[PDB]
Amino acid sequence: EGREDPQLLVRVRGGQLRGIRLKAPGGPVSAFLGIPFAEPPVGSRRFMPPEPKRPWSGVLDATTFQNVCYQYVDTLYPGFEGTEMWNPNRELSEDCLYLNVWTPYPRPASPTPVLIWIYGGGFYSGAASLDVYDGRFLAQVEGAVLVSMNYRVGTFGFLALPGSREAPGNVGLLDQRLALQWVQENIAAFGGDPMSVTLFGESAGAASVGMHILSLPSRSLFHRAVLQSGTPNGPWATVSAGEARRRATLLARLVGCPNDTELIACLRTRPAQDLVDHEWHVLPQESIFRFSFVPVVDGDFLSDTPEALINTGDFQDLQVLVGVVKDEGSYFLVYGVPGFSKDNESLISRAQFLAGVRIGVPQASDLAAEAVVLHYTDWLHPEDPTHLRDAMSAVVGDHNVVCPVAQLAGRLAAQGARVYAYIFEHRASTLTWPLWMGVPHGYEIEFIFGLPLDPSLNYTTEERIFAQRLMKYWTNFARTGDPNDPRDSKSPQWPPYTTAAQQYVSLNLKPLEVRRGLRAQTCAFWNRFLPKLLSAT
Amino acid sequence: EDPQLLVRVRGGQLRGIRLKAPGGPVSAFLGIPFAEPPVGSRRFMPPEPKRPWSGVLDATTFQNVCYQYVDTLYPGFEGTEMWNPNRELSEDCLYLNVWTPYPRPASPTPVLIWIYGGGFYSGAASLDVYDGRFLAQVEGAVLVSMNYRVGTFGFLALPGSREAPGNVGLLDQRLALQWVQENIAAFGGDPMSVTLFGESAGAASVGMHILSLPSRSLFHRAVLQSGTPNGPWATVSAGEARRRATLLARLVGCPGNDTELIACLRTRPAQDLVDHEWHVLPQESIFRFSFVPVVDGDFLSDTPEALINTGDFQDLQVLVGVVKDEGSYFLVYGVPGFSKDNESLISRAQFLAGVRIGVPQASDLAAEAVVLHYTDWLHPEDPTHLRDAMSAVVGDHNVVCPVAQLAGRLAAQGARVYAYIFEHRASTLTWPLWMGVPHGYEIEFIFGLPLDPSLNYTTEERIFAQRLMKYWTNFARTGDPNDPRDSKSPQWPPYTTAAQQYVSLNLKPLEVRRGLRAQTCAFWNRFLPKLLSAT
Ligand SMILES: COCCOCCOCCOCCOCCOCCOCCO
Ligand SMILES: CCN(/C=C/CNC(=O)c1ccc(C)c([N+](=O)O)c1)CC
Ligand SMILES: CCN(/C=C/CNC(=O)c1ccc(C)c([N+](=O)O)c1)CC
Ligand SMILES: *[C@@H]1O[C@H](CO)[C@@H](O)[C@H](O)[C@H]1NC(C)=O
Ligand SMILES: *[C@@H]1O[C@H](CO)[C@@H](O)[C@H](O)[C@H]1NC(C)=O
Ligand SMILES: *[C@@H]1O[C@H](CO)[C@@H](O)[C@H](O)[C@H]1NC(C)=O
Ligand SMILES: *[C@@H]1O[C@H](CO)[C@@H](O)[C@H](O)[C@H]1NC(C)=O
Repeated sequence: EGREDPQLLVRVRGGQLRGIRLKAPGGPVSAFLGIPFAEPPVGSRRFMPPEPKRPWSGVLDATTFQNVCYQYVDTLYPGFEGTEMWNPNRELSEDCLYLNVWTPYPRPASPTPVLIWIYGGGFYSGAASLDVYDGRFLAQVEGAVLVSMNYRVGTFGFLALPGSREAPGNVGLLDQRLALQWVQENIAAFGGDPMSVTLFGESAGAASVGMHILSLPSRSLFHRAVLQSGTPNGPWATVSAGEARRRATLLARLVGCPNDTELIACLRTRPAQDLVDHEWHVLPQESIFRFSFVPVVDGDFLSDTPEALINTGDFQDLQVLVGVVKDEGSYFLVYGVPGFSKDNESLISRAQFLAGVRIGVPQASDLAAEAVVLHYTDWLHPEDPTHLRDAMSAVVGDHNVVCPVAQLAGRLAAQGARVYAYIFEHRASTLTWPLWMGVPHGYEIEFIFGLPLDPSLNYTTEERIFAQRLMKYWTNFARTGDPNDPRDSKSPQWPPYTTAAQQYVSLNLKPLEVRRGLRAQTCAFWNRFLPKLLSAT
Repeated sequence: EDPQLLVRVRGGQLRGIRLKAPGGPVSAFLGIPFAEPPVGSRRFMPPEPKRPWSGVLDATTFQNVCYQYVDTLYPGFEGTEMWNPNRELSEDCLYLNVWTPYPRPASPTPVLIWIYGGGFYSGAASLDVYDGRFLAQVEGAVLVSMNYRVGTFGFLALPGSREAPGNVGLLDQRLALQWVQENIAAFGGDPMSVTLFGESAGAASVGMHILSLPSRSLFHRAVLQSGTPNGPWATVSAGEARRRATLLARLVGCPGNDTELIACLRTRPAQDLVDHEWHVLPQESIFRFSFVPVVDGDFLSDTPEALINTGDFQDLQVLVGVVKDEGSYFLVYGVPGFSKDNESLISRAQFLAGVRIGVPQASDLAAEAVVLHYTDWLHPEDPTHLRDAMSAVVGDHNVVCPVAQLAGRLAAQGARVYAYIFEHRASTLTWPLWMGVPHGYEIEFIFGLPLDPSLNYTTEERIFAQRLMKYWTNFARTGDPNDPRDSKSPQWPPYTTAAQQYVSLNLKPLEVRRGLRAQTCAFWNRFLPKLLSAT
């Protein structure tokens, strides 16, 4: 060294790092990108829990994002911004267990609360290096230390032969836990406070945050949690051990690997792409919002089902922020329900609605399906194509996100937790999906991370002010367990969600509005009635 | 002797009586026999036409009430006593009443025929709230009402037997309808314009005449207030009617083929049968009645649901409707926690228990479905919400949703259908405020009782009653309740399956609404029948 920026050089447990000085709209931030936190889970380590990264020699260059975990790449609308913004933006590789750190420049004086991001992507996709997860704005404007990790997805992260030693399952969650242990040991070297760590994540990343809440070994690694449009409970975030075994065994057959040791050994000789090319083909029914390889209820990482664990756990110590976007379901309709396209209005027939309910609720018996169709039909206009389109969206969003979130918020609150709930209702002026899709799944993230502050990106001025308000809420929650500004009592206040009052806030361009009941009538259908109907039929 | 009060019908001569209505006199012919008294060997048998008589028969007073249970829940309280028999009880009760204008109509006049309710176990055409003088005087109508047998006497059935074939109380109604055909022209009535109207069990009876071909040639239009032939209480299967009759016979000590069983029942004094009438229901329930019309394959060739689903109604005009709180009345008669004397704020546990009583045929899963649909999950334990939800369950299950189903099926199969909800609560009502507008408390307005200054109704209620009398009689005259001379825009539109328009009847002008509890009635009419079948 000697000629380098002395404020970009840092030592962690594994050796010396060189970061890079990035420009944010209000000034510089420090980024340390591509820090390895595990041994590369390659070859004999495929499907195995991660091992801590062995120390390296010299100064590791941490100025660029590392490889994205090998994954399926979405090809539905090739070249369309609305899909490509989620696709891998670095080389696909099984050598992908790296994390990223953004801090103020120069690094902070006092120990600073840490935010750890866990990306979504249905547990089959995602990367911490995507533009919408850019930590520079929270670091610069709010002074936060922000960490994001890559974790294995798809078969590499979640293929399980439950009870085997060579594929115990949930190793993608163990990747996340190892990054959390890395933060505990090393974040102080960046000025981060290991005693104030807040997890946040969206969709499967939110479900992941919920699983760390529910898994004893993770609970000593963080203090507060944010779950955006996802829950560990609900119909897609976990599978039984029997179902995971069935899916792993079918996938093996499809790639030519007909005793668990021999089966897994043959799988480890298969090229990564061959596994990806058959991943989607093991689902038990025609479905949407269902993913082949997800966390497994193993009796280990998850000692029981999430529903059992949230129904009986002690959460006196927990502060959580949870919420949903306005149109959770619309995104999923164009990836499978006949009649839906991003390129037309998707006005569907009653027949297409019934067929779509079977795909969106693939576990429903005929009676359960008919119950869904009866609840969601508008009986003054039972065949109006616009209502049917919007009802199909609401079926998929309610069943997979809103009512699982309502259930989690209600159970956590009844069990001692401080819960804050929101609905996010603003549609980005820059959104490229059609207007009928409303505010789709995932389109609050760019506002939480403060992308509207980047002048290049063509957001409106009000969207810039809105983004800053949101970053305030999130970082205030990280700092204190309370999204409200300890000062500004003039601005309306965000009350806790309670079982008795069920209050939550609207997040849009106008000041906070408090509302009661998270789709309370409809979610009683999903959360109380439907399980008893399915058990009887 | 007043010649306006002397009439010759086919059976002989009648003397009526001149009555005072607020606007002038009316002619009343009360207590006209239309059948041989159904006594002794004729108990449980179809009625027979009245034999001719000599001289002038005195038709100046109401005749006996058909033998029936007398309600004793709140003795001496007007709200219950107003429905109790106001003449002596007798099985010799097959008489009818005719109100005409004074002087007798110069041209043939549309006829309204009232069929009273009372759950098929009670009722009488002599009740003060069925007083026909106001409709006759103000609207110039000819009004007819008949007594028909109720309880075991009208509906005890050993299906297939010769001595108790079932439905004889409905045959009583039909005989009176044919009497109107043969005789009403002598009073100035027009036998070619006959409108039936009735409430609760009487509306269900009107519906059953719609669905039985021999009655169709006896009337032209129909009004069904707060009751339907379809739905859970108005009929029983042949198998269940046989079970109840056999059980009642067991209870009164009658040991055996149908002939001997019915013979021993015929020896029992009337009160012996009434004493056990209420003891044969298969479950603890409300809004269920032991002896009601039976699907015999004769009067009712199939179930009302099958018949309204397949019938052709292209030349039928129907007016149907409900009151705002169909269910509240029934809660104080069985549901623990409910009383006319306190606000009946109930717990959640009492709500669950009430749903089993109010939907006595529901499985556990179906009862859970009802509870979860009617709970307000924003206030799941609020006593006021739970009370009002209990009322709504009973009213929707038994009246509102069956009415919506009938209106939609009739409209879809060519019928002209007009629909209403009645939302004015009488200023004179004696039931508590939490019961709202209870089952049966639109009748006094249709019949025009507010026009009597002595009953202390408000001036707005007099105006409102006149408006309703005009809807009903305009519908009787034309099949359309809209005034053919009122040219303002508060028009009552026909109910259709597409737009589902109905109107609210209250002190303010007609307002048009769409959808008669469409979402909730879809649960009752579409989902729950599939659920009870499956599990
Ligand atoms: C406007 O009132 C609607 C009150 O809905 C309560 C919803 O609770 C869920 C309880 O589950 C009941 C089971 O349902 C089966 C479906 O039947 C049709 C529902 O019919 C319309 C619902 O909108
Ligand atoms: C927000 C909606 N997303 C698209 C949803 C539809 N595609 C899938 O569900 C899917 C796709 C591919 C695989 C391998 C898979 N699997 O194995 O689970 C599941 C955005 C990219
Ligand atoms: C509008 C409600 N009415 C009262 C409802 C409760 N009583 C009954 O239902 C009842 C009462 C008696 C008998 C024989 C019977 N049966 O066997 O059919 C049913 C008016 C007072
Ligand atoms: C929209 O487009 C898709 C495919 O292009 C098609 O299947 C669907 O029927 C279309 N919908 C409408 C309403 O045109
Ligand atoms: C923003 O708008 C300008 C047009 O003035 C355009 O040239 C530029 O490419 C846009 N940038 C983005 C990110 O949309
Ligand atoms: C109303 O009174 C009845 C009898 O007096 C009683 O059984 C019932 O519990 C009371 N209801 C309430 C809500 O107190
Ligand atoms: C009407 O009110 C008066 C009291 O001013 C009373 O004397 C009379 O009996 C009341 N009539 C009825 C029918 O209640």
